[PDB]
Amino acid sequence: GCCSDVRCRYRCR
Repeated sequence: GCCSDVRCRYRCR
């Protein structure tokens, strides 16, 4: 649940 904030792209992978 990281890309859901448009700020966590790195860990999003």
